[PDB]
Amino acid sequence: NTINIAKNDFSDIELAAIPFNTLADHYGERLAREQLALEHESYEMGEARFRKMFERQLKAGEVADNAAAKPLITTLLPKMIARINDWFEEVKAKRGKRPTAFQFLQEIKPEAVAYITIKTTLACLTSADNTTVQAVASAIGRAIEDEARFGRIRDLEAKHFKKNVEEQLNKRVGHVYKKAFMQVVEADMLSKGLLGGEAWSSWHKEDSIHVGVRCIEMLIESTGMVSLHRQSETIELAPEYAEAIATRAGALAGISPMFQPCVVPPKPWTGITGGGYWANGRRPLALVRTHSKKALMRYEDVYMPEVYKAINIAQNTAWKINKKVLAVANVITKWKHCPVEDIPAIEREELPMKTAWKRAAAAVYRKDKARKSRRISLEFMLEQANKFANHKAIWFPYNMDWRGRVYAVSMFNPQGNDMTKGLLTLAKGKPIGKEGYYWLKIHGANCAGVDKVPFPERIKFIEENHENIMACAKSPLENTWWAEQDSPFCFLAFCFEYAGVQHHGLSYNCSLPLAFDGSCSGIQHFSAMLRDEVGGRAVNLLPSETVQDIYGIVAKKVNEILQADAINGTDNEVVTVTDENTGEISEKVKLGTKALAGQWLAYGVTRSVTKRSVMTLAYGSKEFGFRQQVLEDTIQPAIDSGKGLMFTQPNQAAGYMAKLIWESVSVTVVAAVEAMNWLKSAAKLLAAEVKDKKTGEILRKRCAVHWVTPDGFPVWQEYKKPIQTRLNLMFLGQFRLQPTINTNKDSEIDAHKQESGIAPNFVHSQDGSHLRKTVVWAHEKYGIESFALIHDSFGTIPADAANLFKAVRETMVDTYESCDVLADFYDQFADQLHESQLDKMPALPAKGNLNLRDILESDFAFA
DNA sequence: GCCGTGCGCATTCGCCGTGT
DNA sequence: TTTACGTTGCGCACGGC
RNA sequence: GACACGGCGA
Repeated sequence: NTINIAKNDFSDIELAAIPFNTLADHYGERLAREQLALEHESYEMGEARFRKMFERQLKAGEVADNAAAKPLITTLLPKMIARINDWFEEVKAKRGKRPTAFQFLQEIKPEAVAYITIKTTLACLTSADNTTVQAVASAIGRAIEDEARFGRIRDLEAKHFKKNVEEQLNKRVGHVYKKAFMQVVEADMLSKGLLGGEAWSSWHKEDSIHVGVRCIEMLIESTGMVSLHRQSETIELAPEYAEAIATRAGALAGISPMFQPCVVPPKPWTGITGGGYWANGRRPLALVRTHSKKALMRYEDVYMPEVYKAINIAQNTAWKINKKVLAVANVITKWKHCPVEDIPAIEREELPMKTAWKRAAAAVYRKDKARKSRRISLEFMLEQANKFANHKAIWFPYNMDWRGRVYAVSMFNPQGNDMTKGLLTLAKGKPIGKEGYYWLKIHGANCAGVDKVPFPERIKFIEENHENIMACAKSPLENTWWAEQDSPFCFLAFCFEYAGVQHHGLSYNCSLPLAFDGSCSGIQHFSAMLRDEVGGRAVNLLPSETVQDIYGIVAKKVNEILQADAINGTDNEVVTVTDENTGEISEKVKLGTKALAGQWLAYGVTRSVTKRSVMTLAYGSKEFGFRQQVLEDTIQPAIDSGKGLMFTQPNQAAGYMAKLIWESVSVTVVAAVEAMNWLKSAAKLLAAEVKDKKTGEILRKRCAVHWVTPDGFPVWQEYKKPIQTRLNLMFLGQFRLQPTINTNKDSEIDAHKQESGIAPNFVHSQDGSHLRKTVVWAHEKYGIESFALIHDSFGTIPADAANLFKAVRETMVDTYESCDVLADFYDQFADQLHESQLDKMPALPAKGNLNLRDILESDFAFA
């Protein structure tokens, strides 16, 4: 059959008159009404895309995949698996010849059969009308075969799968491709003969229908999901069931709004929910984006006045569309040949259709999927600024993720990519003045990518290009030099402001938002908390006449070691017995440091080889991780570019390099590395399930991790292991299932997830608190009211940048000067469960010699 | 008690969309 | 209804002469 | 507390 969805009544969201007078008088009916029209639209747009997506999935037999099918699919699956099992019993206890189907349904697991039956037939019915029990049965029988055949090369003697065939499967997409690919793997698993040598004996269409038939029957027997329409004959979906998916899908499409900016200041936050938008719609905003309610309730009665003042001041910043920039963006994006790098192609590419051509395809392919993806987004951010082009000002509601970071709620907001940032500017401008001008030029220098050199040099760079800049402002569609800069629209956006000053002088009212970005917040904060004077200089926390480059500092240290090895290290080998590689059974050319240190130097190791690795350090990236980055980022790309033969055995080459980067960075920034290991031990111990080694009883259960940021924001890290069992099918994807063991309730913490998350999560929560403090500081001590916020990037209008430049450094300083985050963290969990004698807990790492006051005179820290 | 096998894991969080 | 190159060790867990 | 594939922000 077909699922009939119906639209929702969003008119309800059109707030009452008493709450409406809250807006009117405040902002006036025109807007007050417009806003509510806007919020109502958000919900309609959301419903629009759900219905669309749905209809798409339906016309592809993927109904079972939709979140509307799930609630029902999960009620049936058990009833089916049970019937299948019961059946297998009757058929056994009954003397004589067993049904022709029994034998085949024995290959795959019962639960697999049940899902493939629910799913496959669930499609056939909603797709076409060939809902004939003979056609459906063949569909089921065919799917059951392929799962059985290509399933063994996974469940049966086949780990080679989770190695040489698992990841390569996730690449191919579509029931069709994955099959044409397994037929392939299958054929070559013979040259080696994994499953021994039992070549899958085809099934023969006859039986492949006795099976499909049995299943249908079992399905009908266990649950009236489908009904056999009396008549060759056909089947159709049970009404109560069809009307069910329609109901879930209806509700689902009303809690999926496509949030937009506000036309009036957003609604102040006074609680954990309800702030931001004014209507009291279906999806009320939550101050915090917690996973699974309950956590959001923890914030219910927490006293954190400063956190509130911040989220409010922040979303109270008025913005407007940048028309001049919108003017060029609208058109230059319709060009066949755009001067701006990687700004989609209105039209799709093509490939040269005549080892060789293999890539001539894989290339254009990848390249297009990615482009079609950027296009969808660009067009939306575009066909949306045009909608707010004329408004006097717009606003964006804010809330935070669970660590405290502040995210704007609307889909189109100031924290997007370059084209989005360029289209937006601040509404409340002010006469630029002598300094706003100074900073404006620096903002412009940074937009051109010239940011790795001192301030006078950045000013010179801009002064030097006066005429280029003047030209781009006069005729952006003609000159286009701005389009070749690192952030073209933001740069262009600065060109129009820079020209304004020329034409009008310093009394000129400017509102362009000048960004002050920190360099590696993670490392800046660890170094700052541990007083690391060496890692702190590397990230500009200390005054210098030169701008420090942590990546350059690391690459440099790599060559220091690259020399010491090229002529003073290991030599080749041919593999021995249980040496360093645990215990392999053969022998190759295990290259030695001197061999490796040779190829790298014979390559030219610069900052770009280390860039990637230092960036992800704060996300827990270690030596193994680097092996992946260097290989993918540096080698492969160079090997494929044909211009790199230093490497013969690249995997060995990367292990070494990855080892070197780890070493040096491990001495460059110790506070970071050190504070990270500490954080991980603490997490490791609280998540541990302590059982007495004697009685085997649990003395202390696994624990979650909690802490409060310096501005009073509490954070609870409690990753949890999957509730239900995850079963993955070869082609028909995965599906959950209730726990086989009743004595498996609770919830269960995920100790591994607690360890790999704590360090980055802790640091992020610190960055956030820093941002929040900075905002409140700036607003109270200096009176600034407009803020562009991107986690570790703070911005204002030129006339206000000197005071933000100040504020951002005074808060970093005041905060770390007023409290020890690590020792504070300890004092939180030490007592409150952790007991027994788990005291293998390392001592807080030692503080260094960094004098935080210096950060005040530091010019390149920004944050 | 203390290792040969054996195996689980590699980078965090927030978001949006899906050629035939 | 045809593109998907690339595969290495270190740790925390059982049982066991 | 969600497949995979692609894109973006820190």
